[PDB]
Amino acid sequence: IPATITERYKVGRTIGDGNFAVVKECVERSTAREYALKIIKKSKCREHMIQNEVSILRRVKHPNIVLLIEEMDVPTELYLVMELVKGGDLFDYTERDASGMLYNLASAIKYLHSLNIVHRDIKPENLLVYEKSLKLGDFGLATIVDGPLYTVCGTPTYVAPEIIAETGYGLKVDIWAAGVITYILLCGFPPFRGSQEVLFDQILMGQVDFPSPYWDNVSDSAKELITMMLLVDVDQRFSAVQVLEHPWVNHQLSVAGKIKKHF
Ligand SMILES: CCN1C(=O)c2ccccc2N(C)c2nc(Nc3ccc(N4CCN(C)CC4)cc3OC)ncc21
Repeated sequence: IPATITERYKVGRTIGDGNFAVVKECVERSTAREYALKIIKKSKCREHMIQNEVSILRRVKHPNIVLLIEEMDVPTELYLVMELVKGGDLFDYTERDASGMLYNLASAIKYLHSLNIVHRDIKPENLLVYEKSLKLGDFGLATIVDGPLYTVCGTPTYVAPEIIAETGYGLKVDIWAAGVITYILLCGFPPFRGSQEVLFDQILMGQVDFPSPYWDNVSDSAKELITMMLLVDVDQRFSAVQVLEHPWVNHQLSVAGKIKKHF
């Protein structure tokens, strides 16, 4: 850790240990304010999968997206001081609670889409909870849409069918991932479960089903919203605006004791 960081910040324990970065909690010495420190290891050769994610982060300012406070660039790694969300991810209850979560998620997705940004890795692990409100994070896979995209990326559970097809995709792959998440929030398991290729062939059909007994006491409005969010026809599929105008975003759920089993 370089002296430039420690002069102003006090790095602490590790709260995020992915394969692509390290996150730690830290305190600004001047103001005794908590923040998060993202440490991104650079390639041993002296670069654009890091710079791009930073270029994205300098443009995003929304109450439902983890905020970039400041950045320090160093030869071996790049240090990002970001806002700290102390609640944990989506894993860490009612249709009323879940509907507010999609509202936060769709407000972020709507904001990003106005800047032609596609997140391409929206999943529960990348959604953080303030004590509830959600905040979207990890813009490593985000990119600006200037044309159809053909790169297959993201965790296969939340990947849209047109990504699997490799025919071209765009801004509406984030609505699909949000639909899968909302589906999970209501019953605790994913719409397409598979049995590696079986999952891909299942998603490509796009048969969203609400089985019994889990989906019996969930409103038809949520079913209608989820079905419109998970439409294989991209043109028909809902936009972030269409999701936010839906009445379900504007009854206890037996969901936890099954999220721990499936994930
Ligand atoms: C650099 C900014 N940032 C992201 O960009 C970010 C984006 C996506 C995912 C994780 C991120 N990291 C790690 C972030 N994680 C958090 N918060 C957070 C999270 C988890 C925990 N625990 C750790 C201990 N185990 C046992 C329970 C959970 C504790 C946390 O805060 C105290 N606030 C901001 C993040």
